[PDB]
Amino acid sequence: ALTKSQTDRLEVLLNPKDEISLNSGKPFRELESELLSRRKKDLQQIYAEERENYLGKLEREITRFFVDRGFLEIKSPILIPLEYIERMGIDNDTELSKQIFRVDKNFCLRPMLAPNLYNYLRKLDRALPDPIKIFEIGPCYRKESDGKEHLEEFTMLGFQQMGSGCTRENLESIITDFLNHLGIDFKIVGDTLDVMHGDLELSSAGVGPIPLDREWGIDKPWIGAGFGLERLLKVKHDFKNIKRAARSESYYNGISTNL
Amino acid sequence: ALTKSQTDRLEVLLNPKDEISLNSGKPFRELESELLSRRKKDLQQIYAEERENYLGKLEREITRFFVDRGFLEIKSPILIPLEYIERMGIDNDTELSKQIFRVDKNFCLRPMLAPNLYNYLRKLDRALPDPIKIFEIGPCYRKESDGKEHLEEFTMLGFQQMGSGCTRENLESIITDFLNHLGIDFKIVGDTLDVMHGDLELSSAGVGPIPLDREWGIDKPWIGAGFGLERLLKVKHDFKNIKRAARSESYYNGISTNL
Ligand SMILES: Nc1ncnc2c1ncn2[C@@H]1O[C@H](COP(=O)(O)OP(=O)(O)NP(=O)(O)O)[C@@H](O)[C@H]1O
Ligand SMILES: Nc1ncnc2c1ncn2[C@@H]1O[C@H](COP(=O)(O)OP(=O)(O)NP(=O)(O)O)[C@@H](O)[C@H]1O
Ligand SMILES: N[C@@H](Cc1cccc2ccccc12)C(=O)O
Ligand SMILES: N[C@@H](Cc1cccc2ccccc12)C(=O)O
Ligand SMILES: [Mg+2]
Ligand SMILES: [Mg+2]
Ligand SMILES: [Mg+2]
Ligand SMILES: [Mg+2]
Repeated sequence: ALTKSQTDRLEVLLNPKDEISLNSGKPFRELESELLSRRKKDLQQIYAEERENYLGKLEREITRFFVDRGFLEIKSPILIPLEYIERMGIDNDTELSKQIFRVDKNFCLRPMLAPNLYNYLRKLDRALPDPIKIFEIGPCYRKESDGKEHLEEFTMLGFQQMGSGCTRENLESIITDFLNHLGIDFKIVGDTLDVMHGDLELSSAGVGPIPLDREWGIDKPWIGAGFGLERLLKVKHDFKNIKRAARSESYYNGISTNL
Repeated sequence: ALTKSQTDRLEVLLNPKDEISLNSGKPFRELESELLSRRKKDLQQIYAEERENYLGKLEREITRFFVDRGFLEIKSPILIPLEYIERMGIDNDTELSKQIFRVDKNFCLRPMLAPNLYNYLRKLDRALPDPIKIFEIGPCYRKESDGKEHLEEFTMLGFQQMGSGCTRENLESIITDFLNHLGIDFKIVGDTLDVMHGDLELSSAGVGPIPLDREWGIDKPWIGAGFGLERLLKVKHDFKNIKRAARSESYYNGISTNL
């Protein structure tokens, strides 16, 4: 019989597509030698044929999608003024207030894209025609309890349209086309709405105006949504734990690097 | 005559390609109205035609280049254990020790890619054939004095080859092909070498083995280099200050967003 520790080790080495039964009575040392061999070949094939990282590749695919549909690609600071958090209505009452990674006296690691997108919408509205369509992909940081669905360092897609066409129907049509294009199953439940894969939250979307808009100098209708890229990789690759999709030293494209 | 403040305002609005003389005796309010109009049209053209961000686009171009030449694309944590810094030989004697953004008791924002690349080289050497070729693009953080060439939040390309072919000639050939492919003028001065554009440092490269390798479990020859992506955009777009190339709310593709 295998120990819990030995099975822990075997499951790090196991890929969702693997047809191997741990429970069959073969010895740990041999099961481990089989899986070690498969995982080295998986890396060898990636290195020989494609060489692209899942997270980077997904970011590039999402980028082409939104560029093609008319959204301006934004890259804004990751390290943001701590006052952007209070101005988002997060002031020691919300769960998120205690999730902030603080950096100096006045800065933090952004936990969300909304502040920077707000600022870009206000600024670009003096220069661009209606409607204004922007999106950003990049790192976000939140302290979390260990979870199968949570990382402290993750990657968020955020997009926002401001002006005409900001209806809930249009927002659902963007979400629907976007996830059908990546091959990710979902249902939309709900102005605020959530995009869910079973009990896993893929995204939270919203329809404005809302009263928070005036703190940021926004007085137009808008629609938007945020998606976590690692949750999407988790679903499309059927990973059991989101840390196989994360920026990490322990996993490459969901294959363990401790061989 | 224009005030220093009025010329400051005019130069934020001025693009390197602009053929405008501030010194000609026309009034601030009119010079500003001309430049405001040009800068809005620049944004309108980007929004109508391409919609890609300079930093993101450069990252994708560098990615294709290195993937095509056989380097595995890495995305590793940005928030790293503070002990990686001491293990890099930075222990309160180097300039870099005081440039570290510390996050908790035990973590920091990475100022460099070398620790994570080291760890990937050691790990992948059990699985991949010789030579091992990897690269990473992503955020790095250093506290800096205000400068025309320094950002506190920048983007670094790092690449490393381990094993056979790790000669200084091969390393120069990668650097040379890489910068000729992006259209960036340089000279290599020097095993440690620097890639310079005038007095601006584009990159620092190195040839191993070096004694530091054994702390990281490396005992093979290697070659590598690090490049700052914003320094490259600065040179190729002839920006005067690197903050036009940075992830920012003040500039989009080097065009001011305060119109
Ligand atoms: N810690 C995290 N790790 C990975 N993805 C995350 C994390 N937090 C949020 N996301 C993703 O970012 C999206 C938008 O953020 P948001 O709706 O504010 O998250 P959330 O409400 O905290 N979801 P959750 O914390 O799981 O109940 C979410 O729908 C997730 O897909
Ligand atoms: N603060 C910064 N802002 C932008 N790019 C940077 C910064 N620091 C380093 N880089 C880039 O990263 C490359 C590799 O890092 P490194 O050689 O350690 O920098 P460095 O020695 O501090 N250069 P410098 O500080 O300007 O004298 C450099 O050659 C630069 O192109
Ligand atoms: N709330 C997340 C996701 C997000 C990004 C941008 C716009 C959003 C609009 C509605 C709901 C979520 C949105 C964030 O602030 O990053
Ligand atoms: N020293 C920088 C640039 C760099 C990255 C990777 C490998 C390197 C090798 C030699 C010199 C610099 C290298 C860093 O640690 O990120
Ligand atoms: Mg949460
Ligand atoms: Mg939510
Ligand atoms: Mg320096
Ligand atoms: Mg240097």
